[PDB]
Amino acid sequence: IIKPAGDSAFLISFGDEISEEINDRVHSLAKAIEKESPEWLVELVPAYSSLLVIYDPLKASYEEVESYLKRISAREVERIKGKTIEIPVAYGGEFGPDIEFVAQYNGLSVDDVIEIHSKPLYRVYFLGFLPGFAYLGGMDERIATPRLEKPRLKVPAGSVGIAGKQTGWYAIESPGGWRIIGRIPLRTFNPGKVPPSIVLPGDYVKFVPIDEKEFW
Repeated sequence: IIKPAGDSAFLISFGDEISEEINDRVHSLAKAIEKESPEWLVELVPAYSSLLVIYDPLKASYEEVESYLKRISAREVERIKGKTIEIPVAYGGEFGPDIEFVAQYNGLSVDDVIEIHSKPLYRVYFLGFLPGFAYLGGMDERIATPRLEKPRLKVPAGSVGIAGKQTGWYAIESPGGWRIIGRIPLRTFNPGKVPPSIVLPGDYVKFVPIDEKEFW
C-alpha cells in the first residue's frame, strides 16, 4: 500500500500493526526488490510495518517507480497466496471446551479469542506423525495460555489448541494437555493420500471460523 514519501522516495506501508507476519512481509518485499536490483535503486529502509524506498530521479521517473513497486507488491501477495492453505475451524462450544478459560486468563471475550486466533498468517514449522500434530508459529501473544495441569486422554482429531505462545492442532485422536479452542473438520493427515498431510513445513495457514453446520 504504496504512497509518496517526499524527496525521490516511496513508502510501502502494511500498516500500523506490530506483528511478526508484518515484519516478514516487509523483509520479504525488500528481498523481492533486491532480487531484481533495479538500476534506479538507491536505498531500502525496512521499518516494522513499512518499507522506505528511495530512487535516483535521473534513472527512473517518478511514475515508473511508483508503478514498479505496485507490481512487485502484487507478486509478493500472489506468491504468499500460493503458499497459503485455508483451514476451517469451528471455534467454541463443544469443539473447543477451553476457549472460555483462554479468554478469561487473558482478559478478553470469547469472540476476541476467535478474531485474534484466526487473524494471523501462520507458518507451519514442524510436523509429527503418529500421532500427527502440526506445530505453528506466528500466534498473537494476547492469547498465550499455559497447558492443562493434567492432560486429557483423548482429544478428538482436528482439535486446535494453545500451549504458551504456540498454537497447532491434533491431527488425530490422541492425548494432550493443550487448551482446546476449536476443531477442524477436514482430515488433515491421511496416510494413503499423497501427500499425507494437507500443509507441509514452510507453508502458511489461514484459520477460517465456520459454524457447527458447516463443520458436519
